[PDB]
Amino acid sequence: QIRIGVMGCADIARKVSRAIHLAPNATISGVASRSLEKAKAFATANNYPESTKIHGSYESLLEDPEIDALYVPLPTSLHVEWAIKAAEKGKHILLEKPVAMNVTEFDKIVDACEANGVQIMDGTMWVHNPRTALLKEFLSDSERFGQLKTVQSCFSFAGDEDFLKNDIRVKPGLDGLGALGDAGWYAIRATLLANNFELPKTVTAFPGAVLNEAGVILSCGASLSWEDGRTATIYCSFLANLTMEITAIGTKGTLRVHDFIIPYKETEASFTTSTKAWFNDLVTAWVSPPSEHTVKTELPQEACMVREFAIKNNGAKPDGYWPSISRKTQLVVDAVKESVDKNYQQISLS
Amino acid sequence: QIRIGVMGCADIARKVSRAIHLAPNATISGVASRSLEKAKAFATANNYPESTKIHGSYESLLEDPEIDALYVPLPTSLHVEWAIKAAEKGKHILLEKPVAMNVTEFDKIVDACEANGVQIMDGTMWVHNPRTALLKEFLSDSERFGQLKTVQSCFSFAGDEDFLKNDIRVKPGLDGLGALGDAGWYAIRATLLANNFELPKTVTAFPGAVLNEAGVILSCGASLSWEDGRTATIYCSFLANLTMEITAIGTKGTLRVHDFIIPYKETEASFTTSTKAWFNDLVTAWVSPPSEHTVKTELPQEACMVREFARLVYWPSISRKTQLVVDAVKESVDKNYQQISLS
Repeated sequence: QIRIGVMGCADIARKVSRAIHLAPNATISGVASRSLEKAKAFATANNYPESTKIHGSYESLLEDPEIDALYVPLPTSLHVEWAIKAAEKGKHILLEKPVAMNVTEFDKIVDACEANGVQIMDGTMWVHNPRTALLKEFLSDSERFGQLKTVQSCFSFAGDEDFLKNDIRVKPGLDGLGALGDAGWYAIRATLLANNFELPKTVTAFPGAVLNEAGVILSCGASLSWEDGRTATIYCSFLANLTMEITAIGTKGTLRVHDFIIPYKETEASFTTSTKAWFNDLVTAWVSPPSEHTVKTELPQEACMVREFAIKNNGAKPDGYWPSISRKTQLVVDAVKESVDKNYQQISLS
Repeated sequence: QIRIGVMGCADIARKVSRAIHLAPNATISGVASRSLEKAKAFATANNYPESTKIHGSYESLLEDPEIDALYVPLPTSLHVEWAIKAAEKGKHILLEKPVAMNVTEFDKIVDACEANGVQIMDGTMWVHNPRTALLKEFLSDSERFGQLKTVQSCFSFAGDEDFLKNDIRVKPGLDGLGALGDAGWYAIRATLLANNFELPKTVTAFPGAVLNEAGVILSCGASLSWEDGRTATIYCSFLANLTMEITAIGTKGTLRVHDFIIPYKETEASFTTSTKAWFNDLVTAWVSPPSEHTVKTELPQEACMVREFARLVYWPSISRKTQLVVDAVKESVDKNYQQISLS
């Protein structure tokens, strides 16, 4: 029933197109490019239904009164103008990660959204995966996991030379946050989720961040601190074999997932779990190796995403949880970027 | 065949006596304690053979001349004394990790081993696991794994109440490097190992280290920078559930170890591997997920350690690198998480 337009014919749109009408309370009703040509091409390539209204401009798609909500895979640096213009037409927004170039810009967006009573949500797929509920459940269990001590997350991939010269992620004027915004993002969200959405008190990047000639981050890392003795580390890179880890350790347990951003298969999600582990009397064996658990997921996680995204009929307020999680993730992103610019200085989040 | 003396009746000597036992080119010959009281009970308790020279001092055992080498499981802070003193009696030392309370001290022990022409080697067991070769080998494959970018390592376990009150690992005067010396050591070692034995250039501790009231580290972490885009992180704790990971990320592959200090079973060791990968076209799945390799270890790693030590007539070098990294880390915490240059 909920009608979605696609603002921008980027590559990530194909996967989300499929999510939109694996639906099943949401549907593709419009697509827009800067070029009618390309929007035309995109719609047929991706088998969009005949009734899909096909726009040759962003402005034009915003203006179409038979679209409830937009999906916006636009470069990061377009978000502040175009998410705002869209809020302003009563479009609800599914905004791609990272949400903006900084938290000031993202506060504008959210304001516009509140102002118009629309829902905003960000592109983060993995948090809607049923596994994620199981992850949060384990981390909340005071006997299987206990009190949290550390969480370590990372995501890296090896961009080919074409990617390193050409992709929007290496360009300061589009996706200008680089590996931090594109991959660090996810490592930050996992550490925030593990920590019951509590912000850290301080952030400090690791020496040795790689920038490209244009000053844009190819790889970097950080520790976060809650001054509790809970801490976390993030790591991300454009220059190293695909790897995507969560490792989280508490007083009574340990949690591992190795495919946390994109599962191995869409059909399943597995995570590994270990509680009060130890050695036999002689330390020649562990008494019990970690347990592996796997969950059937009939509906892919991105489909769960639009699903939950898809008030207009019952008159509720928007759910502030989403923009709120998004602001927190973007704040850590800026602390990290600002610790590097300031030469690896400890950044207070007060 | 090689005649070994246990200087000190440590609970860890119980698994090393078995190491020695099973090591075919070595034999358990002497064992001292500070009281021949417990020396006799340790020897009985641990099924010692008849001919085992039971001594009631460290000195008693340093003069026995039918002993070529000593395993030394003494608290960290006794190393500097008893290790200079075993070498002047011209005995070869299997020294327990951490090697000493700082690198100054360990250089003093190494000198005295050279001066007297003897072999020193710390008791890091795991680097003698057979797994550890095909793995140095997997990380040397500039095609299956490529150029190294980062390596993450940690070790944590959960001290109960007694441990945190009574263990020698929380006493400043005893094993006073705490978690860094007892657990960080292993992570640091994996980090040097993976990087082909090269000191990083700087070391910086993560804010939020936990110290006890005596000022002993119960948890802490750090990053190491080699300044060419290679970095590493290490983490260790006495306050969190058992966890032992190595993760190394190269240009073309990734290696993962989840046991590593102490495998799950002594009779085998596993690790996970992945090279190029990759999603399908719709990023809807992984094109080849990582894969599991197991290796049969007919002989446990502590036993392979003793065998190797039983060399007769590098290790001090690697010991020093890791001790050095330990002190860098510690100096960083004490100087408020400042970066610390390793010359």
